[PDB]
Formats: sequence, structure tokens, C-alpha cells
Amino acid sequence: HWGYGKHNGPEHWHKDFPIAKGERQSPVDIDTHTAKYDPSLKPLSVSYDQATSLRILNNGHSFQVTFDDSQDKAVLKGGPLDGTYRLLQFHFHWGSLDGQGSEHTVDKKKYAAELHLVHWNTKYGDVGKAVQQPDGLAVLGIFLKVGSAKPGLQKVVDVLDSIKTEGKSADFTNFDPRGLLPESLDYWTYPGSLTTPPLAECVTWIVLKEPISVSSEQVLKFRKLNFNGEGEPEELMVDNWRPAQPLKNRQIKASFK
Ligand SMILES: NS(=O)(=O)c1ccc(O)c(NC(=O)NCCCCO)c1
Ligand SMILES: [Zn+2]
Repeated sequence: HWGYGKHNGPEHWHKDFPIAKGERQSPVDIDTHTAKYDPSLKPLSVSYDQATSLRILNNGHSFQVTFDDSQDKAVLKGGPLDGTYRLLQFHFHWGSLDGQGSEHTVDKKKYAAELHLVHWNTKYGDVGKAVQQPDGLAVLGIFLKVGSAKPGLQKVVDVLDSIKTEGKSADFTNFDPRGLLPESLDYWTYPGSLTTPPLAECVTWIVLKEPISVSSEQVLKFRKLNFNGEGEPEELMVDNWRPAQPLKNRQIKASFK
């Protein structure tokens, strides 16, 4: 089964998921001087006021917080998107050291971590159908740099000791994802894929220009999670990121000059 190690990591994934060598794979390097400002791009509309978080889970490749997506409670609209996209979950990718961990890069710069807020297009009825469509998902990506603490992250950080190993989950109600957003919603956008298997080419990526700052203590708690299940030899959950993939016949657009 796939992972991030020497023998099952990103360079091997194409054997079980041949789309890994496809025409619209993610992540990519964002060359800021080559991205084109698109004045027809609308501001992002993030409506998270009624979000209902449910659970937090260690799935063996990251940890994720899941939301009730059975109604339009937390939705993303506008920007490059047509229609309404419901928030399903968020998760992170991070490194073993502060100089790596993000999936997207900016002028080849890697951030310490990357937050992905995953949304699906309500016209397709459920996320399983949406993943089969070229415009099925919208992922909002937010970079994390290490500096001052992010208060809105602390409730996540403080529960991680209860989901140390693969398969563990915990109740995680009343979490407000608005506390994870930077001040500015300026963004880059391009058509891409899931960054983990099945690597489906169904994602409109929206990557925010402004990172959030988290403290060294906060990211250190991410690095104490385990890839392995309970009772197995311990392998710290670090460096769970896919490297940048070829841009091929794609242009990255910017919402800002
Ligand atoms: N990192 S991402 O591009 O935001 C992303 C967003 C939503 C997703 O569903 C996945 N992929 C996933 O969760 N795979 C789980 C194992 C099942 C494969 O058989 C990746
Ligand atoms: Zn992700």
C-alpha cells in the first residue's frame, strides 16, 4: 500500500495509479513572475459561519477534521468557481524540518506545512460522484510558516495526543475553520488533481498568497503523530507531502497584481 517511504512513496505511486503521470497533476511550483493576473477572476466567497465539525481522525497519511456536508452549511463560492462547493474536511501536509513540508511551492520555496480545505461541487450530489468530474472539487490551500502561534489552530493541536496512531478518531465538535484563514484572500488558481492516491484529476486549486504563522510548538505536535497503527513499529508522521509535478499545458492565474 502507498505511503511516503523509500519503497512506497511518490515515485512509486504511478504503478498502482497510472494517472500519476497525467496531464493535470498536483502539486506544482507556482512561478510568481509567470502567473498571469486575470482581472475577470472574482473575489473568493468563504461562508463558514454555520460549519459543523464532527470528528478528527488519523488516517495513516495525515490527520483530518470532517464536517457535516449534508446541507449548505460551510461553502466556498466565487473566485474561479461556478456554483457552490461544500466543505467536507480539512487536513495538513508537513515536514520533518521547517524548510520543507508544503506540497505547492512558490518560486521553488517550500513552506513548513500546507493546509488543504476540501470542498465538492453540489451539482454532483456527493463527493464520490464529484471526484469523477473535472470540476468536481475545489481545494483551498494555505501555507504555514513557523513564527508566532496561530490561536485558531490550538484546539486542533491539543487533541492530537488522542489520535497518535493510524485509525484513531475523536469527537471534534464546534471547531470554527475561520480561525485558520489569513487576512487576505488573494490567490493563485489552476486545474489539477488530488495530491494523494487516487490522484484523480478533479480539482480546481485555489492557493492563497498569504501564509499563516504557527509556532514551533504547534508544528512539533504535528511531528509527534505516527504513520503506523497502535502496536506496530513507530514511524513518525513527517514529510507526508508529494513533490511538485510538471505543469505541462497549464497556466496559473493570479487574482491580484
Ligand atoms: N491532498 S488533497 O489533494 O487536498 C486531497 C483531497 C481530497 C482527497 O479525497 C484526497 N485523497 C484522499 O483522501 N485519499 C485517501 C486514500 C484513498 C485512495 O484510495 C486528497
Ligand atoms: Zn492535501
